[PDB]
Amino acid sequence: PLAAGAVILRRFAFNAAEQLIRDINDVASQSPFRQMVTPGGYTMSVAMTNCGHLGWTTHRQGYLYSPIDPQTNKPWPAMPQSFHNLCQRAATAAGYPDFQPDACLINRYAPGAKLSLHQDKDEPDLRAPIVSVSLGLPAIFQFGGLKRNDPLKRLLLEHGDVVVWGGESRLFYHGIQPLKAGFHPLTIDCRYNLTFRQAGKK
Ligand SMILES: O=C(O)CNC(=O)c1nc(Nc2ccc([N+](=O)O)cc2)ccc1O
Ligand SMILES: [Mn+2]
Repeated sequence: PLAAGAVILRRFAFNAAEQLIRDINDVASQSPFRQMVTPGGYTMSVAMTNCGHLGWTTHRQGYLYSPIDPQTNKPWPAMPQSFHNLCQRAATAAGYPDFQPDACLINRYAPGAKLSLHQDKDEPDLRAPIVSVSLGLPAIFQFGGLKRNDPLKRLLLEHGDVVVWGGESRLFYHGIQPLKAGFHPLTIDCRYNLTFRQAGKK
């Protein structure tokens, strides 16, 4: 496999994409996209929001999941039906039928935006996968291994592609390289990536 434990489902969300994007716009009308500030003081080039009971955010110079959007002081918007259903279909196809995400981080990449190499280790049970849905412009996803200096591999993620990051791949260092500018008929000029997470304690 390209990444042990990962299940790549190319175009899995292609048919759902128009509805997914409508729902991104609805979520963002309530909890707007914002460029968060990292613990080191840098404003991220990616802009994010969340839906579900919990949302991933900066708070007090750390990362955590919160039931309240610090920008609005209101709950994050509820998980849209289209999100819930797509995630469950993908996770079930990939062999995680009990995956029940309570958070969905919505990440908007403008041209030039990137995500530096990192791990997602803020979740309480790292045996639960993360389901990652790409929409719009294509991006190069890089990933290594469990160690920061493991050799990097790269793959293009295109509109509609879903990856279920389970098993070992759940813990790999990964990132997204600077987004090339272009046109997409449904997102116009950007990429969105949805990452579904089980963030609450059992
Ligand atoms: O776009 C894709 O294809 C994949 N997207 C992600 O892997 C993704 N991951 C996030 N995770 C973070 C965890 C820690 C962190 N840090 O410590 O600085 C920065 C980020 C946050 C948003 C994401 O869209
Ligand atoms: Mn990540």
